[PDB]
Amino acid sequence: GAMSCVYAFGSNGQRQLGLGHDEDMDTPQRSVPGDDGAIVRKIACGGNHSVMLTNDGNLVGCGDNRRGELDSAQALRQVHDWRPVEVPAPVVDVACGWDTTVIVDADGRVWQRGGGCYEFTQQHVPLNSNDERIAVYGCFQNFVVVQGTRVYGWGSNTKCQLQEPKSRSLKEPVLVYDTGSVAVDYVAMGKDFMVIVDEGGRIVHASGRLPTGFELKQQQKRHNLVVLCMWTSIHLWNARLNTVESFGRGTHSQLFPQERLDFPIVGVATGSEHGILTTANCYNVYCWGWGEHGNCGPQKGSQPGLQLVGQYSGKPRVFGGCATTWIVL
Repeated sequence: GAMSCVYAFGSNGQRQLGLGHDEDMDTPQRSVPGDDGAIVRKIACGGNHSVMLTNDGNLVGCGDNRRGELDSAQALRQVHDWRPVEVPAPVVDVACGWDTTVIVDADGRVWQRGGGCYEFTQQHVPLNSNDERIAVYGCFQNFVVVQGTRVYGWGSNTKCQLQEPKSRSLKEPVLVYDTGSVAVDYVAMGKDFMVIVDEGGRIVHASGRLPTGFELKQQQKRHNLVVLCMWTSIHLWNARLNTVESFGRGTHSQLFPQERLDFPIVGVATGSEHGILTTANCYNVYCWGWGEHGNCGPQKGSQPGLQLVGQYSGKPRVFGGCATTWIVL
């Protein structure tokens, strides 16, 4: 047994917190998927909907359904509580856009629903390894599928983030970057930018519309970095200096407090426009950035600094979303 203990707070206009009600929360609220809960592997957050992947490959979701984010029904404008999302095969990875949801099954296939599509339509990405590791990432209007060394993606190419030539929209996924005798760890994505990070902890490739201050040239010499991106900012977890280097036009305190920290950082996570910090003491969880919907805590004035939102006995897994915050024990 041993189910996951999920806490959720922040934007709740479409009941995307899975609490049943539509009230914006400033304090962590216990979110339980159906009866007797479930074991959570990862939480993918959309614009106004939430998706939760279990260890057995099943999906559960709640939130806006006016664009076909969750259920296959034009009449169903909103999913009230945690309801099972139909999948063609056991899901091993999940991601979400503004009004879309993509998955990766055990067979390796990529399926996408939302944005007008109420059925999981298969996305054809070019590959020939089939049995390495197919991970998927997404943000706003862009998705990225990563397998070993290859990195593919589709969606909006307005700020020239998907391909070298400028464009408008790409439906069929293309190769955005290729290594190189080194596997790609993850891909930190922004609203209109992208950062590719390898397993060595180095920055290998970036995309169009990079935030001010962030220069690709002087950052590719760095070793052992954890890259996290919001919509208009890039954040670097510096374990040696015990801080978070922030770059970008941060009007709503998106910039991590330059003031020296107190406790060692054991986790950093970002949402659409807010950051979530986890330090070790007991484990404390902090939040900074654009927290109007209470996604940063009781203080919804979006003031700079770090405010405590919870203290836990064990190390929590943290997921960020569009003005939402997820804490999993």
